[PDB]
Amino acid sequence: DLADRFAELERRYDARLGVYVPATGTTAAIEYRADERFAFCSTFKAPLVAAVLHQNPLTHLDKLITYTSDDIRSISPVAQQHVQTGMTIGQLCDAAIRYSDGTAANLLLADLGGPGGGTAAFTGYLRSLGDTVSRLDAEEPELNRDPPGDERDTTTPHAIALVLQQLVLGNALPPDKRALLTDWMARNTTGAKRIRAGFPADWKVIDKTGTGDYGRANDIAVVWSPTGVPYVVAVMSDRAGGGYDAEPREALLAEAATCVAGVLA
Ligand SMILES: O=C(O)C[C@@H]1CC[C@H](NC(=O)Cc2cccs2)B(O)O1
Repeated sequence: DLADRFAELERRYDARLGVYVPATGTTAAIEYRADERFAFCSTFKAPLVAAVLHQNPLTHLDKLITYTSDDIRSISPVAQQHVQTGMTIGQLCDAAIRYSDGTAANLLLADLGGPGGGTAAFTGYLRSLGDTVSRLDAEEPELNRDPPGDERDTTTPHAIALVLQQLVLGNALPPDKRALLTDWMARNTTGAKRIRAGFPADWKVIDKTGTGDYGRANDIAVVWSPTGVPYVVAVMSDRAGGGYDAEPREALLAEAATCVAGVLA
């Protein structure tokens, strides 16, 4: 049973694995711990970009955001090199998705506005998509500090998969905006050893990764079959039994994805 093989992975990596592939017209759902909470980690940066796209005309992408060295409080591979010049909103969306840029994320949260530096607004966005489970309670990097059993800054594989489904493959965004989210995810630089590593070369993979404490490693993806048939793959993992500094394990996600591709191909 596919469920039994996921349990094999949990046992072998001493991990908790959560999987959701939504059903389609020609496939069953794949569900494993799909309604258990897992930390978002950097995965929220993809729907965050969708929020900003949703809320604004595309001309907003050209708005210049200036910030300081003092705004670099989290892993920010792009923003930390542009403190002198600032970055447009479009550049931040790019950085947030393609390089998990945590300062870009923080700036895009402030862009949504309102109490919580934008965290309330973000969660509200997910609520507008039908998601009553997910919650973002802090910015980077504090949103990573939540220990197991604290529901702050968590989602479920089921919730995040269905959010991604609506954003990339559904009608949550107008198709021009959707195209952007998709293109950015298609050119991600962080995802080569996760879901991408588990799918044959003839399948297309776009994704957004996340890594945190307690061995947290997530990847959410949209994949296209050699036929052009698209599916959403959400894979979430932690290794919390090893403590706050348990090693995150990309290969766990890669194996999970391989098992998923075996079912879908
Ligand atoms: O996209 C990825 O997979 C990596 C990305 C890096 C920035 C974010 N991590 C943090 O800010 C702190 C961290 C804890 C443990 C590792 S990095 B995010 O959650 O993950």
